[PDB]
Amino acid sequence: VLRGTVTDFPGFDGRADAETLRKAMKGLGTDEESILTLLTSRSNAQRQEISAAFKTLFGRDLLDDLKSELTGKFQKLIVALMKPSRLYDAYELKHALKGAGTNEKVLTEIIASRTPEELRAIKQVYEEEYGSSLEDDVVGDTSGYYQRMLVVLLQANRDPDAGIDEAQVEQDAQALFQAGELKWGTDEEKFITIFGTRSVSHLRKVFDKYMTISGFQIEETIDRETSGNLEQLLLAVVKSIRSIPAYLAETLYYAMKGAGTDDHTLIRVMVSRSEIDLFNIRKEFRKNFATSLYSMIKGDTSGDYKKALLLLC
Ligand SMILES: [Ca+2]
Ligand SMILES: [Ca+2]
Ligand SMILES: [Ca+2]
Ligand SMILES: [Ca+2]
Ligand SMILES: [Ca+2]
Repeated sequence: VLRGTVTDFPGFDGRADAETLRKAMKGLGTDEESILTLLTSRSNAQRQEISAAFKTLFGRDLLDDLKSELTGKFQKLIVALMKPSRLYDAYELKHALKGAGTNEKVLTEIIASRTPEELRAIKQVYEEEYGSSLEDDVVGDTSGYYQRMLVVLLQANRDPDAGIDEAQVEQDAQALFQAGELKWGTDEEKFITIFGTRSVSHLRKVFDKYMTISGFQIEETIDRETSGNLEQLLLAVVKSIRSIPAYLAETLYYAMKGAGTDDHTLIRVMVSRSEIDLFNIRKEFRKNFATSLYSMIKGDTSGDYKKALLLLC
C-alpha cells in the first residue's frame, strides 16, 4: 500500500558523490544540473552519508556550501531535501510558530495528516531539537477551540481499530449532524472529542452514517475551504481520515491553482512525502483532478527548481 517516488540509489558511493558535488561547486560558477540530478536520485539517508563524506574528505560543510552557491526557490528546495527526514516536519512546525503571528496552514496540515506514530516521533524530536515542548509552543500561539483540537490531536491517542460499536456510530453520526446544521459553532467540546479521539475505522462508518442522515457528505457542511481556523482543521482531519494521500494531493492542487504558486507548500509536500506515499498522492491527484501532478508542476514552475521537482515527482 504506501509507495514513495525516491528510493536508495543502488551502487551508492558517498565519497564519489561528495567529489562530484565539490567539483560542481568549486571555483567561479556552479553546476546546478549536476547537483539537482544527483541529489534527487539519492534517498535522504544517502544525502546524510554524502554530507558526512564531504566533511571527512574536505573539512567543509556541504549545506553551507549549497546555500552560498544556490539561490531562490532552487536553494529552498535543495536545503529542504538535505534536512534529515526525522527532523523535517519538526522544523516546519517550529517555523510556523516562531515569530509574530503563526502559520496556521502548516500547523493544520501536518498535525491533521500525520499518524499518531509520526506525531510521537515529531514531539520527541522537537523537544530535543528546540528545547521546548511542541504542545507548549502550540498553546502559546493558538487560541480557542482551534488550540484545543490541536492539543487533542497532539496527544496521539486515537482509539484502536477494533470493536465497531454501531450504537456509538449512530450516536456520533447524529451529533455531527446536529453540529453541522449549527455550522460547527455550538457543541464544540462534543464534536472535538469525536473527531480527535475515535478510531479511523469508527469515523469512516460515522461519515457514511452522516451521509445517509443528511443526504450529503460532511465536508459539504464544513465546506468553506477558506476562513476560520477550526473549520479548516475539521476539513483537514475529515479528508485525512478518508485518505491522507488524497488530502495531500488536494493541498498540492490548490498550491498551483490561480495566479501564483504556493511554493512553500509545494516543496514541503514534495520533499516530506517523497519516501512515504508520494506515488499514492500522484495516483490520487490524477484520479480526482484529471491531470497528472507532473504536468501541473511543469506548467507552474520554472528553471532548475522545475527540473528538480519534476525528478522528485
Ligand atoms: Ca563556485
Ligand atoms: Ca551555472
Ligand atoms: Ca551559483
Ligand atoms: Ca508565533
Ligand atoms: Ca498558479
